[PDB]
This record gives sequence, C-alpha cells and structure tokens, in this order.
Amino acid sequence: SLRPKLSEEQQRIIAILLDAHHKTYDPTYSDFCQFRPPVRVNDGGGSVTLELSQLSMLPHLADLVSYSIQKVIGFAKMIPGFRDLTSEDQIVLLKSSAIEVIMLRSNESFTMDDMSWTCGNQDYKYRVSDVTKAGHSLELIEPLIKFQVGLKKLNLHEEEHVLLMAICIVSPDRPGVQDAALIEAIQDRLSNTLQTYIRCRHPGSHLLYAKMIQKLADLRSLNEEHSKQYRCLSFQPECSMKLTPLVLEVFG
Ligand SMILES: C=C1/C(=C\C=C2/CCC[C@]3(C)[C@@H]([C@H](C)CCCC(C)(C)O)CC[C@@H]23)C[C@@H](O)[C@H](OCCCO)[C@@H]1O
Repeated sequence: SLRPKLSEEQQRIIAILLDAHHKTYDPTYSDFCQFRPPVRVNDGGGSVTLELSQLSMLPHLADLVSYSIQKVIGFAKMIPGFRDLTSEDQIVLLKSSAIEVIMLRSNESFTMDDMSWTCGNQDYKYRVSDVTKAGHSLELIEPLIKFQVGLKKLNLHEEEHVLLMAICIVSPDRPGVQDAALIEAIQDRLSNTLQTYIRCRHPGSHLLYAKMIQKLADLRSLNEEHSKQYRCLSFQPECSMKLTPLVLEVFG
C-alpha cells in the first residue's frame, strides 16, 4: 500500500551499486580475446567419457569464470558496508556467493532469442553444448537455463539487478560467517532499499520482490549442484592446468 520515497541514503546506495556494476561489467566483452581460446570438439552425442577426456571448453570457460570472479570481488568491495566486515567474513561471503553472482550477472549476456549467453560474436556464444564440453552435466545446465529465463522474464531494472547481486553477496546465512548480525544489518539495508525502490517504480511490487527473493533460493540449489559437479571435474587428471589458481581456491 504505502510507497515511501527513497531516502537520500538509499539513493546513494543505488548510485554506488550502479556505478560499481558499470565499472565491473563490460557489456562489450572486449577482454574475452585474452582468455584461452574456446575449443569445440565434435560431441553431438554428449559423451561424458569424451567430454572428460577432452574438456575442450574448460580452459576458456575457466578463464571467463576466473575473470568474472575478479570482477565480482571488485563489485563486492564497492557494496556500501562491505568494507565494514572483517577480512575473514568478506572472503567467506565472496567464496560462497561467487558462482551465484556469476549466474546472476550472466543474465545480462543471456538471450532468449536462442537460449544462449551471447558475448559478442559466434566464438563467444555459449550454449548448453559448450558447458557440457567443459565437463558439466545437464543436471546443472538445464536448471541454469531455466533460471536464466525466469530471471529474464522479471524484466528487472538495472537498479533491481545490482541490488539483487549485492543482497546475494551479503547473506548472513553462509556457513562460516563470524558476525552474522552485522552482515544481516547490511543486507537488511540493501533489502529495504530494494523493497522501497520496487514500490516506488512498481504500483506488482509485492509480487516482484517475492519473485526476486525466490531467485536467491534457486541460486543456493544451483550453487550446490555446481559444487558437486566441480568435485567430480577435479578428479580428472590434469584438470588443475585447465582451471586457474583463483578458481581452484574458490571452489576447492
Ligand atoms: C561469466 C559470465 C558469462 C556467462 C556465464 C555463463 C555461460 C557459460 C557457462 C557458465 C560459466 C556456467 C558454468 C556452469 C560454471 C562453470 C565453472 C567451472 C568450470 C569452474 O565449474 C555459470 C554461468 C555460465 C558472460 C558474461 O555475462 C559475464 O562475463 C564477464 C564480462 C563482464 O564482467 C558473466 O560474468
């Protein structure tokens, strides 16, 4: 019912987050030629054995994810209040939310035109088949695509998008967090900002917030499945060389 105006602080928070995102997400994907080249081996049959023996797309996707984790770290450090947390808690939050924020932020390159993550040209267009070539199974990819479509259909304003990523990162319910109360206070400040923004820009508003919060739950499920699959992938001899030091640590 009530639609209070965004406070000066809430406006500042939003401006800071938008700026942080603009500085950490290059919509032209101009750094992609710096990643190890994508290699797409003939695997129309989706052979697990072949995929694991080759992991042809792993070096490229691992570099993309590694690069993205660095951008997420940069974004996170700019979240108002994040610097007030101990270094220990910051690392805990980053490591636990990294893959989830990557899934969220990837929605910007995701296109429902052909259900792919299109980052410029055909060389940098990723479909289900490309992810299987990196060693993952449909048990993760299909739900991920479904998640991307559901998120896409929310038609989030960029303001809502960046607040959602911030809220995802600053979650007090992450195993290993030391000061959950402080983390929850920061998250509540962000959550209240998002709730207020939605009410201000949407008459619809109550439904949208709930749908956004549900996406955060969906991400926890995707996170778990990815972790399980990463474990399996790590068993493949020489896999470490196809990954990166940051990827190894974050998911190790
Ligand atoms: C990374 C990102 C992109 C796409 C994300 C994808 C497409 C390919 C497969 C991934 C990467 C999924 C798999 C399942 C994760 C696999 C990781 C592994 C191998 C370690 O297990 C998770 C998200 C999936 C492109 C662009 O929008 C951003 O790109 C950055 C440009 C702007 O900052 C974003 O940041």
